Amino acid sequence: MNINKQSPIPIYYQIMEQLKTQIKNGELQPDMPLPSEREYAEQFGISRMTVRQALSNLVNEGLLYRLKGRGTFVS
Amino acid sequence: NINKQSPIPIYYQIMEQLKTQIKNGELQPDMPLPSEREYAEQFGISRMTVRQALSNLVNEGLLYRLKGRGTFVS
Amino acid sequence: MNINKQSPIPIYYQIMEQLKTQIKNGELQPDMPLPSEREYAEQFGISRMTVRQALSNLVNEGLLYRLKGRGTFVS
Amino acid sequence: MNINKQSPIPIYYQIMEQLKTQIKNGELQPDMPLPSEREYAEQFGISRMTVRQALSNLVNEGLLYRLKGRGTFVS
DNA sequence: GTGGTCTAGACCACT
DNA sequence: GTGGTCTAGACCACT
Ligand SMILES: [Cl-]
Ligand SMILES: [Cl-]
Repeated sequence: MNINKQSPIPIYYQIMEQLKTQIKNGELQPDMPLPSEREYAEQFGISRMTVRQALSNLVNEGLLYRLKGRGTFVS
Repeated sequence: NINKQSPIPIYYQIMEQLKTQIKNGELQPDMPLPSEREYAEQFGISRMTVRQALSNLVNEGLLYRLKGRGTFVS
Repeated sequence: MNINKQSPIPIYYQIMEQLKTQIKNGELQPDMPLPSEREYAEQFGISRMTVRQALSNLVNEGLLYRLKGRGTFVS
Repeated sequence: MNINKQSPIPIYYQIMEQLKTQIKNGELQPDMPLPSEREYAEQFGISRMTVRQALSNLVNEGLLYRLKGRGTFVS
């Protein structure tokens, strides 16, 4: 994955779309954990809350779920 | 109004306070809420802490936002 | 720092010129943050949009740069 | 600062004692922040909850105070 | 002059 | 060692 920080397109939305592709692809397996929020933040070089905005929307769209204390998973 | 020392998250306390204000007609359909910045100053908390409460109420359909203008009771 | 709201000279331009003065003599030190867009707007009693036009112009002239989520700095 | 995971002495207590030493000889001074709970946990290879037990005890004894979103500080 | 996005971290709750 | 909540602001999009 790669985000473009100088795009008017919000970083969180860029992340959303790329994750959506991997979900519909099987590149991210169902009931298997995504990389942690801190892993994503580190690799994208962005704030964890920016990552979280994306993940929270995908959770709200029913594409992911969270298990507190454990991780974030493909629905 | 809120208790910042409670284990109960601030944003949730705000949610319930607002829910309470919507029922007893202290807040009625289409009237505007104080700005996010007003709330944060009123409570001595961060604006994002206010936003978590308001976004949850928006997502629950109890409030709606007009981009660039304000937040209102549904 | 003063702005004249009844001058035919656009507010954003008045701001640009006073900021250039402060940059030139060092009242705004290089690589140090300016007052927030917020601070300028509230002090002058104007729109943030108007402040941004001034600031964006200076960014385009290479006098200032912006770092998202942190501030506006003198190059 | 060192811990021994194989000692019968609880890790959180080992941490408490060394922090008390560091405070007494001035390595940690009043109103200055400690390393983050994360920093301690990662460097010793332990859970944050273990670090938190040490820190919570020192807060309870009045030697440290915490500010949400900011840090942990010597009282 | 509001809501939207973002920074660069912190401590808290919890199999 | 994760997700959850929070700080204390900033600039960006926009009737
Ligand atoms: Cl602001
Ligand atoms: Cl952390």
